[PDB]
Amino acid sequence: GPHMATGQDRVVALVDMDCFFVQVEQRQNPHLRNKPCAVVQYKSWKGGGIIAVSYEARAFGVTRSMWADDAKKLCPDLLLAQVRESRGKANLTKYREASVEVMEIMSRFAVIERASIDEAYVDLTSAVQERLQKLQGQPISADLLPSTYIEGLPQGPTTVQKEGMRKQGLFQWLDSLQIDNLTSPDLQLTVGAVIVEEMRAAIERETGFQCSAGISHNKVLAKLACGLNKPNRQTLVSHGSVPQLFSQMPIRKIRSLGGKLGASVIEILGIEYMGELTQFTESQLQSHFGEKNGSWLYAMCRGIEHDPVKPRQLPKTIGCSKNFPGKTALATREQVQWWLLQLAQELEERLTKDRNDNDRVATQLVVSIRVQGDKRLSSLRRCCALTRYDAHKMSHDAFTVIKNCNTSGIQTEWSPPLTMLFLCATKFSAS
DNA sequence: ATGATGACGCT
DNA sequence: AGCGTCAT
Ligand SMILES: Nc1ccn([C@H]2C[C@H](O)[C@@H](COP(=O)(O)NP(=O)(O)OP(=O)(O)O)O2)c(=O)n1
Ligand SMILES: [Mg+2]
Ligand SMILES: [Mg+2]
Repeated sequence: GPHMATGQDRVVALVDMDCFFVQVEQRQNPHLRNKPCAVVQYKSWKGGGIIAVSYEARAFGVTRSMWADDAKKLCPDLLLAQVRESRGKANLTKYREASVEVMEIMSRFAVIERASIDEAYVDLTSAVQERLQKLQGQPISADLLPSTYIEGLPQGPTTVQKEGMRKQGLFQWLDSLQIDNLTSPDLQLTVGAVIVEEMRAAIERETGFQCSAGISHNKVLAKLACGLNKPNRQTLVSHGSVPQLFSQMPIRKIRSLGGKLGASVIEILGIEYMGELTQFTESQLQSHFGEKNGSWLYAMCRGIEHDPVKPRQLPKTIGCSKNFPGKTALATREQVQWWLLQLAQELEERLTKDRNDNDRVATQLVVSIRVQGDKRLSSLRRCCALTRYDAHKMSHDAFTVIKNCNTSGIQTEWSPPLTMLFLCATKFSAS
């Protein structure tokens, strides 16, 4: 009772951009706005691979990883924007620059953890404390929360349209809120949501991009919350909402459980939903999934997680990769060297920009290859020192550390053919 | 023949 | 170090 911690100590948000690469392209080209639209890479293979899809196009069943030629079968009027190509490969600079626009705005409000090119976690615990004091003790108006859903509401005795349902739940929540108690976790979450409304308003005003967000007590619930009412809405998931929410929540939807661990939780325990984990002891879970995973699952199915919002706005690595599928797998030494040089040249440009922008230098170069006949992301990784931002030196060094994989007795030929090259700059130091 | 990335755990 | 998982 009095000593059972409830994981309600923090206010955490996750802000995720809506159909992000599409919005970047729609801002640039007004002809694409409010249309079924997708972003594709490499136009020559079946129209290009789709990597982002507007919500209008999603309505036709267009999805990521679809070939554009196939997407056009579902959506004849689908509009497309192509990823830039430079040095023979996709170049994602435009989307990285747009990401920086958004991350810099979020950073005005609180220290963020950059979690992907289009999302960040926010620890709003301190900002909420400050706002509660500035608030005399006055009630929180629904007008301060114009795009907020309260997960689980409305409920109970006694509209058929979306916005009507959103307001009814919000009214139930606010009507029941105690504002007298500055330490109520529900009150803290509500103030957190007010601040996220302000943050999302700033992002849209200053960039033109819309986003969604989740507000909860930890990263996993905030991430889950964010997706519940996409696009262009934010969702508050209270501690109290967790038992019903998890009662029918497939295990694979919780971050980190979407892969083999999640599958084994399902198979080994014979369950389907996150809430069903509560039936097991902490020791039982640890026996099946290990000390760390066991403890994490035991707490997480109760809505509790302690993973901190890390103070990190910048990527820890900078890398360049290219696949060479099927018949195009690299089979000559000079092929391998030309492409390593292409990669190294992009990497040099990004590293030099990074060193000017962020006062740091990378010190290790990691070279990864995939071999024809494998299936793994990487077949092989080798590292060496990164001592100069020079593409010719980097590409020469990368060849040095991988050139012995070449089983071919003939020196001009490469065997077995390479289906992927990857260069990654790592181990940054202040500069 | 998704592809281009990026974080972090394990031994 | 180098490999494996999970992720957008
Ligand atoms: N497998 C993936 C997933 C995302 N991305 C890129 C394109 C996406 O626009 C961007 C952000 O990914 P995302 O947040 O998962 N989805 P996106 O923002 O496009 O749509 P939402 O569902 O978030 O509204 O990363 C990618 O290149 N490969
Ligand atoms: Mg997104
Ligand atoms: Mg995202």
